[PDB]
Amino acid sequence: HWGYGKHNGPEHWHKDFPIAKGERQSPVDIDTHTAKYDPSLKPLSVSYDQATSLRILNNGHAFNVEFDDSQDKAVLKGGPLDGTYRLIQFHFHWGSLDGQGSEHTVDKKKYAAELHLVHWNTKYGDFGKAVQQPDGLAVLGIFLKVGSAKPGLQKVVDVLDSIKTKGKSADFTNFDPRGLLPESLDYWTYPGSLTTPPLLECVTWIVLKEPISVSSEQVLKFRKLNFNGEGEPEELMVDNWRPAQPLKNRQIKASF
Ligand SMILES: NS(=O)(=O)c1cc(C(=O)O)c(NCc2ccco2)cc1Cl
Ligand SMILES: [Zn+2]
Ligand SMILES: [Zn+2]
Repeated sequence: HWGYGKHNGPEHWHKDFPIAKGERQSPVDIDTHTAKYDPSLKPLSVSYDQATSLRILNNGHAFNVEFDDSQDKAVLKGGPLDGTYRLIQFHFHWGSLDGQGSEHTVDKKKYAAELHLVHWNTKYGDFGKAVQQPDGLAVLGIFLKVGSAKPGLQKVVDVLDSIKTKGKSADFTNFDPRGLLPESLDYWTYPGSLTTPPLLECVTWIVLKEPISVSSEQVLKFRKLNFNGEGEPEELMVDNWRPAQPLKNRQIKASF
């Protein structure tokens, strides 16, 4: 029954998922003065032109926009990655106030939200197999700050009213995730983990430097979602972020 409350929040996860205190947990704070430029990183390739969204789901901790990954449509390659990774879903983490909500931080700065585009390494054949490997996933993370609206986000925020509570889903076809990317693909990268249980240490993190801006009204509608299921007392879905974890031996590399 893990979650983000006082009794089931991130300081409790280790009891059911002892890897929470592992050697390569996420998220982390990105200290921009310790991260080193790595000229050996290859150019990053985000190929989302043929992405096919299917559905949007409130899963009790966030909402997933899910993609048909049965073929090689929307893929992420290059940068630190070896091979091809297929997009399977994206989701966000956000706070109750604009001063918090991201998972990664940048010189301890917290953004209002953070977008995660989750991809799995097609050499392992399916997602389930990929999450048994130290290079099975790649997550593209993008910070959200509040300012001007992101037009590319409005189809997402407008469907949220139809998936208010845990377990609800809605059809969500033809959504183009290219509409959520910033201008620059400059990034930081490090090896890490899922930020939610089961916290598997299977992820190459690629965190973009440039945030996207969304409006106060768009993030306010994120905060109207519910953690609870239908007819249950209302628990607003806010602060669904894990705080920064110990970097341990790892090295954060910059692509710029
Ligand atoms: N927050 S996150 O981007 O680290 C993340 C978050 C989630 C999530 O479900 O919140 C998730 N679900 C799929 C899954 C199940 C086991 C391994 O990956 C995958 C990822 Cl990578
Ligand atoms: Zn959940
Ligand atoms: Zn996430």
